[PDB]
Amino acid sequence: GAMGPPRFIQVPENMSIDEGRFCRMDFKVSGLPAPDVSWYLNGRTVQSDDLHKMIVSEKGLHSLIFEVVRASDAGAYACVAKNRAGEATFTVQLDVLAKE
Repeated sequence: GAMGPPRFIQVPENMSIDEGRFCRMDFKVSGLPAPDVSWYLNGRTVQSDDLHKMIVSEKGLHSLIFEVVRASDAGAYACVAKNRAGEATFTVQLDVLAKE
């Protein structure tokens, strides 16, 4: 039937995580058709990998995971969601608590 752009629903708060733990971020996302999504940190891009996993449910929930976080991963993360009808953009901070 009808379709439309991605929009805001819910974003995570500024996290603070002990060095070497598992952690995750979870962004609710609602647009039709299902948007393409890209990621950033401090003004440059972030690709996915085996420790930096990226998945999105058809139920409208995008997840961004850290298998083993390190002090160099700290900063302002962002992402952008795009479909044929429009664009939306989201931001969060990560304060990685070192153990030196």
